[PDB]
Amino acid sequence: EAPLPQLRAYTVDASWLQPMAPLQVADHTWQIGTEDLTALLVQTAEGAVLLDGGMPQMAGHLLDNMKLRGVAPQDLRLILLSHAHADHAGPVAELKRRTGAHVAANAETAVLLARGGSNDLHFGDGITYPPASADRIIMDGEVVTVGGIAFTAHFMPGHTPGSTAWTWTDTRDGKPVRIAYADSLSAPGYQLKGNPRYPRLIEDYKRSFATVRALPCDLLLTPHPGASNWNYAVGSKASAEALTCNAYADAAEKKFDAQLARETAGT
Amino acid sequence: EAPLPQLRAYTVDASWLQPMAPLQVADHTWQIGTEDLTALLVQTAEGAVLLDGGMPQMAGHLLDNMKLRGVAPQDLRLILLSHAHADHAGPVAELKRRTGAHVAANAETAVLLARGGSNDLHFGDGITYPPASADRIIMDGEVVTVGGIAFTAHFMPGHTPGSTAWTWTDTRDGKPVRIAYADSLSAPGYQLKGNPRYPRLIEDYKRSFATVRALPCDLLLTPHPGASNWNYAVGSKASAEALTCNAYADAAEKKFDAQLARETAGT
Amino acid sequence: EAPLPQLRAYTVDASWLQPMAPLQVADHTWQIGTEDLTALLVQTAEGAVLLDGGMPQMAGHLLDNMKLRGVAPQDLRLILLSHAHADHAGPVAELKRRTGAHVAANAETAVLLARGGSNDLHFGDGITYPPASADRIIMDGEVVTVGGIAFTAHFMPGHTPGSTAWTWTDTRDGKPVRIAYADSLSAPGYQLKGNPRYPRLIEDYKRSFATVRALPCDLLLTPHPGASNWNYAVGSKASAEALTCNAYADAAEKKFDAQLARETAGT
Amino acid sequence: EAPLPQLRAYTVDASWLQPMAPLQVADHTWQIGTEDLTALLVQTAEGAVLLDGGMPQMAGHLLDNMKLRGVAPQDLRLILLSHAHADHAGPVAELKRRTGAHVAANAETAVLLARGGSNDLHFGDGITYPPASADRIIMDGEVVTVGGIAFTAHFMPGHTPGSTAWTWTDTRDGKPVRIAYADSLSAPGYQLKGNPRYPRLIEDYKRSFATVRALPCDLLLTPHPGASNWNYAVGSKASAEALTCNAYADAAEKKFDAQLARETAGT
Ligand SMILES: C[C@@H](O)[C@@H](C(=O)O)[C@H]1C[C@H](SCCNC=N)C(C(=O)O)=N1
Ligand SMILES: C[C@@H](O)[C@@H](C(=O)O)[C@H]1C[C@H](SCCNC=N)C(C(=O)O)=N1
Ligand SMILES: C[C@@H](O)[C@@H](C(=O)O)[C@H]1C[C@H](SCCNC=N)C(C(=O)O)=N1
Ligand SMILES: C[C@@H](O)[C@@H](C(=O)O)[C@H]1C[C@H](SCCNC=N)C(C(=O)O)=N1
Ligand SMILES: [Zn+2]
Ligand SMILES: [Zn+2]
Ligand SMILES: [Zn+2]
Ligand SMILES: [Zn+2]
Ligand SMILES: [Zn+2]
Ligand SMILES: [Zn+2]
Ligand SMILES: [Zn+2]
Ligand SMILES: [Zn+2]
Repeated sequence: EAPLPQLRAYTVDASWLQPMAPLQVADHTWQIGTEDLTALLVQTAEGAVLLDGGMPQMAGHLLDNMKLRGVAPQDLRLILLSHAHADHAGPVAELKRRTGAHVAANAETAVLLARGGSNDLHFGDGITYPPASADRIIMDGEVVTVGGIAFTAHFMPGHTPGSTAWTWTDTRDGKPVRIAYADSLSAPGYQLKGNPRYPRLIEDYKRSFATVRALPCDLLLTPHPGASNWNYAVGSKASAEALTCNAYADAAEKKFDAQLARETAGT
Repeated sequence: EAPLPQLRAYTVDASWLQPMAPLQVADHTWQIGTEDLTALLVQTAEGAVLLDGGMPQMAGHLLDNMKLRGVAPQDLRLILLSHAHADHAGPVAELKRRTGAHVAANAETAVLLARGGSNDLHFGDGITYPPASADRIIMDGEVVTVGGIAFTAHFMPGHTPGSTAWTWTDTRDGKPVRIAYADSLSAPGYQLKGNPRYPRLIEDYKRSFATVRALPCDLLLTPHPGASNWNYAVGSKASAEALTCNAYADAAEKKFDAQLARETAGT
Repeated sequence: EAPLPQLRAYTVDASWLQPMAPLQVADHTWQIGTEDLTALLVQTAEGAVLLDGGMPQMAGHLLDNMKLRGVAPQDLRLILLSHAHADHAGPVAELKRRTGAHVAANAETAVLLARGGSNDLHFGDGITYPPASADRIIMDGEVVTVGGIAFTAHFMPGHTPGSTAWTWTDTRDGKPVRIAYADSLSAPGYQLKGNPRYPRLIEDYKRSFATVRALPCDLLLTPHPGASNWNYAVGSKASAEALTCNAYADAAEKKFDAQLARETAGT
Repeated sequence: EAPLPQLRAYTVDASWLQPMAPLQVADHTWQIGTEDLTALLVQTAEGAVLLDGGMPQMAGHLLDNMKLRGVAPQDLRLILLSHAHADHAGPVAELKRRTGAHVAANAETAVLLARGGSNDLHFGDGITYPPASADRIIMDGEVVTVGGIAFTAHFMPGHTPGSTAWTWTDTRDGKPVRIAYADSLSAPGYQLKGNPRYPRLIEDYKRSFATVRALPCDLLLTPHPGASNWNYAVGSKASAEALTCNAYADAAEKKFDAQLARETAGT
């Protein structure tokens, strides 16, 4: 008779695991992840900040790219996160061990991070990663500063309860560039209506679309670059087709509304 | 020359520490705390629920009152909290050790509970208690059920980020009684405007007044009974002067608005 | 060019995942795991105790077997562990959520359990499971009692730093049966000499052999039943070939000594 | 009638809270705590290490002394601990928040640190401090290295289960100085025999005396300086009367043996 099933690993498209060399986004800001997963390094006079790490197996690659940018492991001061899913916060535990960086995150992200993504509201235990602890709990609108560069958190719950957009002002050609690293707005296979683990899910998504629309936003980036129409693999032309924050929110809301109607129609 | 100061203990008015016998609120619901701190025991066919415990030194008294109600330590199934301050969640750690109960709380309450109230947004380390872990993380509107009795969480952030109202329907004289255990709405010594640790504090308070106004509410109780005009010490007449949810929110908002104007005026 | 590798799942022999009906070990003690992974249910007048859960996907099966024994989910009071590896503590998180049980474990087991087995001294992140929190920290020789049945912890570090043997006295045919649930003594692929993550590994193993030899031991069981020569699949004859504690320790030490000499010889 | 008692604060002798200027112990090692509580700063080419912090209210003073030594808050890389009691690990949480340092500690110290000293085996909740998380779990004999300086952990359980001695080799006048920072060996008000929370307490103390005797030890320091006969307040003559490791262990064992006999005699 049938044995219980084997555990199944969280697998992803090859391009999500495809290393790339550092790609400059603005004067201090570099994409140092893979072709299809964002990991942003911001370099200051007093150390580096990392926003997202991608998948768990990307830890070594990120350190290699940091070294290419002149950042030794001990020079990484701070890790910030969009949300605590395996494909964005995957390597946080290993990075903390190997760099001495601290993690700052809101309470929702902190508790999910500390479970390693287990008991996810929608995924259960299917998509997990090594747990990590948040060292600083931040609140909506709170400013985290490293080397004079100020990062502001904007809560946009939905994709996870702790979903966060991070904004900061870099420069390029002597002009300020307000960067918005806006979190995911997808609801992949989620039950949207009457979800007992997330009763106000629809209300949170709706508010989060409005939050993204209003972000200070000269240049938008997203945890999955295709969501904001970036193409990291083409190098200097990677940002050419990037969406505004307005267009990113609009596309996400239209997709959400269609999914909601399909759920009412049983599919 | 001066040595560093001694540590100072969190002290409270004597009435907050004054034991009282169990006082029935509805058919299954009892106040079993002290004269001036609420701790509600709800007794079901499949075990008891405790909402708040008061101060840390109240653990033994609560167990005594539980025994008077026929509830042995192992019969306590679940602990719920208004918010994770020393005067309401004080004895949670000891109760968990001595009863085997689980704690359910939202992510904000969970992270503050696990710090024992340390690094409080407003109090720093001045008001602390033994840390405890939440066993179940709950979301806004989520229903927690014990022995058929359904408790619904309503987030009302402000007094703490994790502040929660809990509602449930008990009975009395054959009629349903919608009980609302609404959290504190005070801002004791808080900086309200431009607080770097709580940038959206005013917006959260304002939304929380509206949340309390709309709660299902035949009978209101509050962590400090005087806030809803209860007088536990008079026994059967204790509820006579109790406020509605509408009046509790209105009084709290007027107090908040006055405090905000005083803050603008430097006091 | 090559993408980074996909994550690989922890897979096991089919027999480790092969459900079995409850098999009585003594008057109150039942094997309720799979054919090749031990999970012991001890049933008292005041609730049940579970020693080990096996693999993460065994949670539902264990609850089914508990129901067959008359134990509802809420009747499980306590979970004890041999050691916090995925194949023995795998389902602890889910069991806690679904039963309200508490976990008691020593500090080493607690910290590994709370990492979900990640950053293992020998396995790294290769063999992980959903993290869980210990509710009671126990010390060497400490007695944990449920329904009058006393379980004593005997630390036997080596296989993991937190490896524990649990002993208790059951009955059979009116006579006492001193049961010893002794932890694993294997060192699967471990570096034994000069291991920077475990400098006293050899000394701990050597002491643990002596600890096992001296356990009160009328009947020995082990997390992998083949280690003590049990054959769960044959039912009433399952214990016939079981080893004494003396013989289990002797076999383990001889295997360890041979492995140590092979390590010196480069293999 | 009597209300429940007020919470009582952990108070200490004034000299434990008496700031002192940095006192050099060897070429890289400085006492930067108070007159009667040790806090050792070791300064390397790649950042500073702190061994113990003393009481919770010493955080600001330690940062002041670090600045006097040329160490900015961000230059503190690592915190090590003798044991996780309020008078030695008191300010760890605040130091981590303000410096970005990581904490390394064994599993026993980690779990007590994360409880803020609550549920102490002997003190209960009477002596607590803000909880902090360990970032690196270390094993007996494990080496932690910063800026080329190697610190070795030597477990000496007794005063707490996680009690640790730390050793390292500094220099003075061109000659190596093997420093031993040996933990406390007192048992203040402890029940020694048949303690249900610590059944092997006597055996652990006895082994720990032998451990201290065998430490590499040209210069001994202790968390309470009087325990090793230091007098921090006299400056350059502070080390003159310091005990050897042999004499520290001998004095502690004689005190322990006398206390044990007194316990048998009921006092
Ligand atoms: C665990 C999931 O959240 C993860 C997965 O499928 O593995 C993906 C699914 C959506 S959308 C990704 C669409 N791909 C490229 N744009 C998502 C996100 O929006 O962050 N991550
Ligand atoms: C730590 C503080 O939050 C605590 C204290 O002062 O000790 C009190 C202050 C306010 S209002 C209490 C007013 N007293 C009676 N109604 C408050 C609450 O609203 O929960 N608790
Ligand atoms: C993660 C490992 O610890 C696990 C595995 O290989 O998957 C096994 C290896 C050894 S020995 C098991 C031998 N099999 C049957 N007797 C072991 C144990 O002794 O607990 N578990
Ligand atoms: C909480 C206790 O551990 C603490 C206290 O009494 O406040 C002291 C008592 C002993 S011995 C201290 C003796 N004083 C000077 N040598 C001790 C130690 O050995 O670490 N700390
Ligand atoms: Zn995601
Ligand atoms: Zn994603
Ligand atoms: Zn409060
Ligand atoms: Zn209060
Ligand atoms: Zn194992
Ligand atoms: Zn195993
Ligand atoms: Zn101490
Ligand atoms: Zn001390």
